[PDB]
Amino acid sequence: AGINYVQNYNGNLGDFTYDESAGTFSMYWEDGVSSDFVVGLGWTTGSSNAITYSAEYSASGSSSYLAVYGWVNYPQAEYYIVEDYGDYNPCSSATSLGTVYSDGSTYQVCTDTRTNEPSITGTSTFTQYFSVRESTRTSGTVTVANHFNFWAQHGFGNSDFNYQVMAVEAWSGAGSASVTIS
Repeated sequence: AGINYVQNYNGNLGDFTYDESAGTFSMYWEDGVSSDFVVGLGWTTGSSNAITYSAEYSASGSSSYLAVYGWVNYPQAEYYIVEDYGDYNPCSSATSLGTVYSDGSTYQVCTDTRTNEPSITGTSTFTQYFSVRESTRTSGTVTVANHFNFWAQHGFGNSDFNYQVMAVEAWSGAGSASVTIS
C-alpha cells in the first residue's frame, strides 16, 4: 500500500505492534484503557484513493472504532469513516448531515465541533466529520472519494490533507484488534 507513516497516539496505553512493509499492525488493550489512544498505519499525505483492509476486531464492550482516520490542514478537520465500533456511536450525539451509500451500505454522516482539544497543531478548535457504517464489518474496501465528496457539500475542505491511516481507537474499556492494509 506504500505505507509510509505510523500513527501512534498513546499507543503505550496498550500493546501496539506493526510492520510497515507488510501493512499489518495489531493492538491489544485487554486490560482496558481509561484514556484515548489512536494507532495505525497509513500515509503522510491523505488522498481520495480507496483503502482495502482486513481485520480481526473485538471491541464490543469498548468505546472504540475501526476506522479510516485523518486530518485536513485548513479548514482544520479530523475525520472518520467508521467501519465497525464498540459501545459508542458518535452520530448519536452529533449534528446529522444525512446519509451516504458506499461499498455495500449506508453510513450515517454527522459533524461536530471540538474546542481547545488535542489536534495536529497541538490544542485547538476543529471540526470533526463522521460516516458511521450502518452494517458494520471488519473487512472490505472503503471508497474514500464517496465520503469526501459528500462531506465536501458541508464544509469539508476536500484538499490540503495531512496524514491518513487505517486506525483502531479506544478510550474506555478493553478490546483487541489485528489489521492488514492491502
